[PDB]
Amino acid sequence: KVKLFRASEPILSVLMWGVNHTINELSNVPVPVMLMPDDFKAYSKIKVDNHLFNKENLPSRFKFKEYCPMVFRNLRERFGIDDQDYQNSVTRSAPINSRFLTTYDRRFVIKTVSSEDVAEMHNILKKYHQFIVECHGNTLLPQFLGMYRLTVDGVETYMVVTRNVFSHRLTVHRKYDLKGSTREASDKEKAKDLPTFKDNDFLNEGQKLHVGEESKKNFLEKLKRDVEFLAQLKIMDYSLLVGIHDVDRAEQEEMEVEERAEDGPGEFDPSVDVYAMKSHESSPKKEVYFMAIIDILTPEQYSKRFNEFMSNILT
Amino acid sequence: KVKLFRASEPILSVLMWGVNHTINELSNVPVPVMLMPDDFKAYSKIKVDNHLFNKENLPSRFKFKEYCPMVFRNLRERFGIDDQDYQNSVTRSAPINRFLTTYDRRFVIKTVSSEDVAEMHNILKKYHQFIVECHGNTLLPQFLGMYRLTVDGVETYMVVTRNVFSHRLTVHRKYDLKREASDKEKAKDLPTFKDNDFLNEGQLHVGSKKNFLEKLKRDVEFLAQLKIMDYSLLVGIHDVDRAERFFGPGEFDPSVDVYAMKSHESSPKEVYFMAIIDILNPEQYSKRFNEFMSNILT
Ligand SMILES: Nc1ncnc2c1ncn2[C@@H]1O[C@H](COP(=O)(O)O)[C@@H](O)[C@H]1O
Ligand SMILES: Nc1ncnc2c1ncn2[C@@H]1O[C@H](COP(=O)(O)O)[C@@H](O)[C@H]1O
Ligand SMILES: Nc1ncnc2c1ncn2[C@@H]1O[C@H](COP(=O)(O)O)[C@@H](O)[C@H]1O
Ligand SMILES: Nc1ncnc2c1ncn2[C@@H]1O[C@H](COP(=O)(O)O)[C@@H](O)[C@H]1O
Repeated sequence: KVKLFRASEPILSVLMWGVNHTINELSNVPVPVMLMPDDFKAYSKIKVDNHLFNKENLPSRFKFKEYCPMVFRNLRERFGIDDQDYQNSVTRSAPINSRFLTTYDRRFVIKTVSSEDVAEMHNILKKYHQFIVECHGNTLLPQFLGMYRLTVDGVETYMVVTRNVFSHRLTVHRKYDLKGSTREASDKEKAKDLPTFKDNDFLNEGQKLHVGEESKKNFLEKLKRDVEFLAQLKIMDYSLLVGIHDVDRAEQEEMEVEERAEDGPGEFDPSVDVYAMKSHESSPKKEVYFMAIIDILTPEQYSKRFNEFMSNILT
Repeated sequence: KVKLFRASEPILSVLMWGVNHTINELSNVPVPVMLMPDDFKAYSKIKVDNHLFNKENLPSRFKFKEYCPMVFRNLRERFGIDDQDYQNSVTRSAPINRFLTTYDRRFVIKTVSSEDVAEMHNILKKYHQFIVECHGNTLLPQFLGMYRLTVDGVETYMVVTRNVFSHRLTVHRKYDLKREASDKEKAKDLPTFKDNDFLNEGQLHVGSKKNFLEKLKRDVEFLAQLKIMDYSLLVGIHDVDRAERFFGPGEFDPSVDVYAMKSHESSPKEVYFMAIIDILNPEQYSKRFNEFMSNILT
């Protein structure tokens, strides 16, 4: 039961403490019939000073601000995310891989963003929300689950929590960040195991994703609505994040995994792995793809242009 | 299980919120092998500043400070009180009627002065050590928590203790024993009498007297050593017959009504309640006080 908030950095402990704290408090707040205008400019703030108390993991002094908590709570709900699950993903064990964090179970991504990013979120929040209502949470856009400001040692850090584009389980074997705007991977980037490849990289290696006509139609219809939505808001330079999971390769990796220790396959819950699609039955390699738009905080031409590219990615 | 923190006054909402918050926080803190000197100088402070959020019952801005939370949690344990139950008593419904009790009447919430808080810190280490040594068996006020609430820039200090009276059995007559009751006072639904009124009335029959006295004395010698005085014995009397699926006549849970004592078999049917209160020449005071109390037990 006991939550220790142990983490590699004090800022991670405070993140865990603050999500824990704000979600518990929200559980004592009725769920409204509708959101009101003020909810979009609301915040909670708490300042803690623990003297000679409760300091094994947390600093004695820190501050945690949550922006528009009623709105993000409604967003979680619309994205089919339970508040206790959310809280648990963040608090049961420390977020990992640091900033760009993942929750320990890899369900949620925690991004460190600028103050300008936080301002943009407020600017677009009402229209983002409404767009979410009318598409019933069916969208390739980033799914914003929470937005926070942490203060540790008098230093402010801003974070936005989103849903992971990738499968919280299935391994990603190759990834691209695509724009479609007149961009390749460095020798240094490629230096790392999972290099992030780009447009000219995707096109160069004759890459194509066969997903099947119904999946292709649904994907392109989301993409269309999404990119036109971002166009109207005047947003530029976002990308499509593409992950590729090789089913056979992962199966072998698992076998090797087990052998080293002792010394389904290509299946996912469309409910949890929300951007995942299977490769076309008549596809060379058995694969699973993860595709979603990212970085829509940091027009018309970019949308159409970025739309055409992504469209010619599928078959 | 939505805990709104609805109360008659904002200060009580904050109290409910604060007890809820600090108890919940403490459930994430390991119970230590012992208390250390630092724990008697410790505190938790939280300052809340909500804008356009969650201000249906709570003010948007307030502060809550808990003194020596490790010590008072150890006290709660040594007093046989589970933290969740304590938390539930304060928090499930608003405290009722500054002299409050929780809605279930188990705990009394006392508003005290800054100097009271100073004095509690002054005696806390010895009070604790004494509670250890007497194995929690004492007639002294049981100090369960101590808080400072800041609301509208105004600081309010509070101590939570166990109610001396039963949380159920109605009290039919009470005495403050160390002097009589004033005219206006004698004219109350339940006025408080004093030594003279007790002597004049000719009023307590019990097995237990020996053990109550063995308790009384130990405690009072402790209070003398602290050079404390002016404390009193708060006595309550439940007349069973007057009060007469359910709980029956004179029925009580001794683990909950810790000071309750039933009347002797050969007695004119009563449940009494007795404990020392208000402890925040003292040699003389103690022995006098201790002498007067022995004469009430037959
Ligand atoms: N209600 C709001 N509407 C628009 N921008 C905001 C709002 N609250 C904060 N910001 C911006 O978000 C950034 C961080 O704000 P602060 O929370 O005061 O650290 C700054 O660029 C602020 O101007
Ligand atoms: N929602 C997300 N899910 C998974 N990975 C992400 C997500 N957002 C960003 N990334 C990854 O983080 C890297 C850095 O993102 P950024 O720092 O925004 O460029 C990207 O190249 C992706 O690999
Ligand atoms: N069933 C298999 N399918 C594909 N590659 C395999 C298979 N079994 C072994 N390998 C590969 O052959 C090499 C030797 O693996 P091992 O038999 O585990 O020592 C490694 O590169 C493995 O990935
Ligand atoms: N622990 C207690 N349990 C029940 N009533 C109490 C307790 N302490 C004080 N009182 C009553 O609270 C009222 C005022 O307290 P005070 O003026 O502080 O002595 C008096 O009626 C006391 O009899």
